[PDB]
Amino acid sequence: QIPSLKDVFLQDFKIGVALPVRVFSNSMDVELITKHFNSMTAENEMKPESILRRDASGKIYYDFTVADRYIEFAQKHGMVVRGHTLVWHSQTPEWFFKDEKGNLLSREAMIERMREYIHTVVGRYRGKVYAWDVVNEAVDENQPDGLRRSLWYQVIGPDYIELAFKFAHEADPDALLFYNDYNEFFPKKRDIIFKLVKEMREKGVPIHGIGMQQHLTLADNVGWIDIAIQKFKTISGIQIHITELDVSVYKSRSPSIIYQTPPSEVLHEQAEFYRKLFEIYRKHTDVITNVTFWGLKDDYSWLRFFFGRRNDWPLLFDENYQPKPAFWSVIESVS
Ligand SMILES: CC(C)S[C@@H]1O[C@H](CO)[C@H](O)[C@H](O)[C@H]1O
Repeated sequence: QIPSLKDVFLQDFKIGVALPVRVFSNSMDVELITKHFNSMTAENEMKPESILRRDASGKIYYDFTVADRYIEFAQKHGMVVRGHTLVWHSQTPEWFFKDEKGNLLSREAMIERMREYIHTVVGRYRGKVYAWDVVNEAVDENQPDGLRRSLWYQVIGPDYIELAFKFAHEADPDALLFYNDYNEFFPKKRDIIFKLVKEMREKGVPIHGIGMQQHLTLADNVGWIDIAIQKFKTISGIQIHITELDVSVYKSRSPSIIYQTPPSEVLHEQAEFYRKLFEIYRKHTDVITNVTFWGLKDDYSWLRFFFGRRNDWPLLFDENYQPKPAFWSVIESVS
């Protein structure tokens, strides 16, 4: 009786959701997923720490038993999959950068290890995962060259980013390859992301897309997001995915006032925020091809623990699978 998000936006972009693997054996989760979403991301199950293993010898092997379940589900229900993520400073074990004795690998050895990782993961899902977050969160505006000093930078160096895109494009030449980041609409970080992606495109690096995470709060200025998308879309042939959208009911990451249940006026403010947001996304439908929400429903949200244990209601569906005020205001950005 209520309308399907994917159908309402069928002319505009894919509507996606980030999922932990347990949802596939919960009939009520499966009902909400298949009604509303034609795209899915693994919330954690395709990150390097979720696939990388060592045996007793210290030899590296890959466990795809959980990741394969996402492709199986997607094929059964006619959904596309965003692969998240190949190269990241986070959720990657420290031993991946080291030999049997805990010394840093040589640049040559780590380039080889990166190549094998990307060829194995992207190669296994060739033709089945239409888009990859190849590199995640490489930008740090506090550094002279604007690049985070992770183990990737320390062990390989600043070309680790373009090498990751090269290897992913070799493993699946048909995949759309994304650079993904957060605070992507803050002016200093936005300008560094623009410059990184534009320069890589100009020297023929196979990057096809910017992933804008859109981890937002009610304090955020949607005007800044409009401006960021205007800047990014001036890069010839780039498309944009909104990769991890959520809207915290809080106005910072450490609120002094925490809600047990959300005030009506706070759900209404969130509904108006999501309305303005989807107006800006539709305005940029020429460049935006996928909008993915970081969680199926409010009680599954990472925002209930990652910044401290608290209730938050950041999504379009509540704890009882029911549409929120924001659901209706998002639908009405079209209807
Ligand atoms: C899907 C999430 C884990 S991405 C998330 O972005 C955040 C920004 O608020 C953090 O800085 C973390 O680096 C990252 O885990």
